[PDB]
Amino acid sequence: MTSPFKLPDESPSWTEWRLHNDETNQDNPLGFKESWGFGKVVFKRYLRYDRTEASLHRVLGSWTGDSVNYAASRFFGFDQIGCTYSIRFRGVSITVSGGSRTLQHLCEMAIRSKQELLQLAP
Amino acid sequence: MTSPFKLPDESPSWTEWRLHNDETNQDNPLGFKESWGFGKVVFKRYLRYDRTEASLHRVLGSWTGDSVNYAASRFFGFDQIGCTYSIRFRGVSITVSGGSRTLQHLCEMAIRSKQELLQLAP
RNA sequence: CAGCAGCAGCCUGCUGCUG
RNA sequence: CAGCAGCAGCCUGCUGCUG
Repeated sequence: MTSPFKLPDESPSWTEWRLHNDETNQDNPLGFKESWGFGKVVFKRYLRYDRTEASLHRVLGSWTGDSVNYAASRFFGFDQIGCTYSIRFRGVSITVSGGSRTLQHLCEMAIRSKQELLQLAP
Repeated sequence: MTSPFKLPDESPSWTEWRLHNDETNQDNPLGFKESWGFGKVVFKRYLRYDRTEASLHRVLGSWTGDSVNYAASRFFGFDQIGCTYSIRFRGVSITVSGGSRTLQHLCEMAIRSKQELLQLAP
């Protein structure tokens, strides 16, 4: 399957996660999780994120309106399907959802959501 | 029950809705729906919204971090409960969710979400 | 707009288990 | 971090019905 994502997954092993836990706290995780769902099919990423401007830039590059539309168009036809973006960081989940006919507006709200969550003050 | 909302519901009757439908389109609804959930209990509003600055100001006043905390604190105790804000406008739904311990950050993201959705270009 | 039903997903909270 | 299970809600899409 063609993913909407432009960067590889970065999930930590169980050992790396434990080590990070011993060293640090829910407000300073290794990163964030995000996902894109098109009908039944869901694509997921855990991406490292350290709250710098460099890191923000890098992770905002993990998908675009174009990469999402290319991935999503595989699943399209005459009938509308449900499409959903989710992101979770520091205890808060944001989900942006609606039909395929609205996908451009779902991307616009998804990217704005992602940016505001990742920049939310301590 | 004490609501998190500071303005009354504005749901249209079935007849008003039909009349509006005959006169206008999903991109020009009478307004938007939003809701706040605390554990099992959900509070809901349909609010008129006409995409002016005056109207934006008015509807952004429908809840505050304080009104949400007063309402939500009724349901609190030692264990965390789930808390959720949702808003739907013009085919797109945004939901912001997490545990009561995070409620201040849920409000901050909820209000930012609401503002961006209600201002999204045609 | 609202309520009801069938189907299909998704997210949140709680509890327990595994790695 | 990941997978599994019990419970409780929520949102999206499709289909049908009512007002």
